[PDB]
Amino acid sequence: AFTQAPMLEQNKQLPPVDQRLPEKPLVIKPIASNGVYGGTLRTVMRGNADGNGILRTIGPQGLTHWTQDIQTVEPYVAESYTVSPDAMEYTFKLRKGMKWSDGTPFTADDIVFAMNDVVLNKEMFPQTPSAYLVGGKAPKVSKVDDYTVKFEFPAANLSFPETLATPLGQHPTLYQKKYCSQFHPAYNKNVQAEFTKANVKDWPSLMRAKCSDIELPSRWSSTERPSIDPWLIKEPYGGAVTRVVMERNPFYWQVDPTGKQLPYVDRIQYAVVSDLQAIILAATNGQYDIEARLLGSDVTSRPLMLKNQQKGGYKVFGQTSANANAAGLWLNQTTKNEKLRKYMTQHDFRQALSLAMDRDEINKVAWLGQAAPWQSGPFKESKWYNEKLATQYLKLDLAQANQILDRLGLTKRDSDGYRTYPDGGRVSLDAIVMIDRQAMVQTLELIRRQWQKAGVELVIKGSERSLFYNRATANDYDISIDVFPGGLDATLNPRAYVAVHPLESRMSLEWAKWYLSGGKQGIEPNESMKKRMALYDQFVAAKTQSQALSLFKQILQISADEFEVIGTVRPAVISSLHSLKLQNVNEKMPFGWPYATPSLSLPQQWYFS
Repeated sequence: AFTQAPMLEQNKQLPPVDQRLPEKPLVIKPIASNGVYGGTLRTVMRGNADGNGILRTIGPQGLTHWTQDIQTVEPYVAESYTVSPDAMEYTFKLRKGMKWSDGTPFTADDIVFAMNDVVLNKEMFPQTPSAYLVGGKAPKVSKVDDYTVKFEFPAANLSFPETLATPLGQHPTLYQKKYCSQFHPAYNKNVQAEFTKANVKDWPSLMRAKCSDIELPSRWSSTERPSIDPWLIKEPYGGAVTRVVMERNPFYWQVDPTGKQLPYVDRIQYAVVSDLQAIILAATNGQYDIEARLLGSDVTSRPLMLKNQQKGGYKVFGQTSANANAAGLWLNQTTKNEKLRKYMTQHDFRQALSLAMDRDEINKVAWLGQAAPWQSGPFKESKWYNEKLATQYLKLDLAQANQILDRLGLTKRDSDGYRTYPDGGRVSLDAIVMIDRQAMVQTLELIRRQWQKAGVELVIKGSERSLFYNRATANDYDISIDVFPGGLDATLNPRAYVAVHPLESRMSLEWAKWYLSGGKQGIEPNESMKKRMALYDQFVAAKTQSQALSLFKQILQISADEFEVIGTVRPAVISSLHSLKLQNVNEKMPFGWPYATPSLSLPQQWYFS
C-alpha cells in the first residue's frame, strides 16, 4: 500500500518503501489537504549562528509532539506511552522496524544510550540539563525490550510529556548509539585516535563536534551524522557557507493518510544572509516560500510585508507570541554596586521606576503602536492569569514616582539635576542590551529620557549577543532587557517568576546558580525568592494537577507582590509569510521557541500546489 517519492525511485540501493518505513508508521493528518510530492522549500537563515533556524524549520523529532493548539501533546516518535498512577514511571513504546537515516534500526538501545551515556553522563554534562530533572532529581532509564524504554523518576513528574515535545527535550532521539559510540570512551577503546582526527583534546568536545547537542552549530555541519529527521543535511551549515541544502530522508518514518511516505517536499534550501535589510528585501520580493522566524518581531517590517503580498506572491499571517512581554527590564538584585543594591532590593524603588515609565510612548515610538502596555504575567485566557502580575503600575504617574524616590532618601541633587544616594554618587543603572534588537535599544533610549525626569540615570550598554550573555553570567549588569516569557507558556518557562534559569532569570543569575546547585554555589536568595523555589520544587513534583495548580498560583502571587521585573509592552502580533503555492501551513499557530515554530505546523506535510 505504501508509496514513495518519485525521486527515491532512482536510488536502486534503497530497499522497498515498506521496508524503510516502520511496520506501523505514524500517520500525519494534513492541516488542510492531502499533498503531492515535489519541490524545493526556499527559506532563510541570518548569519553563521542561526542553527536553531534549521531546527525550527524541519522540527524537533522527539518522543512526543504538541497539538496544533499547544494545549497538550501526543505520541510522536513513541507509538504510545503509559504513566504509572503515582506519575513517577513513564513507559514508552517505540515503532517496530523504524530506521535511522542510514537504514540501521532505531531501537530502545538508542534512547538508552542517549539518556545514560550522554545526557546523564556527568563528564559530558556536569550540570544535567533540567528538561530531564524533577526538582533536580534525575531518572533511572532502562530498556525493557528492543521497542520499550522505561523512565523512573524519584518523584512525580507530570510535565515530562510536555517537556519531551520542546526542542530542549529531544535528546532521547538525537543520538544513534552505533555512530555515536565511536566517540565515547565507555565503548571505543581507541577513542584517542578520533581526538587527533578532529580538532579536540577530550571526549566531551569530541562528542559535541561529531554528535552535537540541541543548539550546537555542529548539529547541521556534517552529512554523516545520522538522524530521524524528515530532511538530512546535504550541503552543510558552516562558519561561512552561503547556503544550506537538505534532502528528504528516505528512511523517514511517517506517511500521509493515503500511504505516501513523507515529506512531500524533496529539498529545503536556506539562504545564509548577513544584514537584515537584504532578508527584508528578498522576502518582500517573494523569494522565500516560508519566513516565520526573523522578520515577525521587527514591527517596521510589517507595512512592507503587507504591501508586497500581491507583487511577491505570498500571504502574511499573524502569529500570537507566547511571551508575556516583548522587552522587559530584569533588575539585578545581586548587582555588585553596593550603593545601588540598597535601593534595587526595595519593592517601592522598583515600583517608582515602573511609575516613571511611559508605556504609551514606548508603544508609539518603538513598536509602531502594535503592542500594548503589560508587565510580566500570563494573558487573560490562561488559567494562570493573575491581574496584579499583569497590570500593576502600568500607568505613568511621574509625581508618584518622585514622591516615592524622595521618601527613600534620594533627595540630594547633583550639579546635573540627578538624584544621588545619601552617602554616594548619582543614582545610575547600567542596562545591557543586544544591539541587533533595535526595538529593545530604542525602548531603553525612551526609558532613559523618561527616567531622567525622575532624576534617575540609565546607562545603555549594547553589545553583540555573545558579550551580552557573558556580562549576564558574570553578574555584571544592573538591568538586562529581554523578553519575559509566560503570556502563553508560563509553566514551560517560569523564569521571570522564580530564579530557576541559569542564563535568563536575570533578577539574579547568582540566585539561579544557588537554586541549581542545591545551595553550594551562587548567592542565597531572599526569603520571598527561597519560598518560591521551595514551592517550585513542590510544583514540579506535585502528584495531581490540582496540587500543581495551587502551588504554581502561589508562585505567581508572590512574584506579583515582589514586582522584581518591569514589563514595557506585551508583544505585537508576529508577522510571518508563506508562498501562495505553499499549502498546509497552519496560519493560526502561536509563535514560540517551546513549540519550535513554524515547524509545529508539521513541515513534512507542507506541499506545493
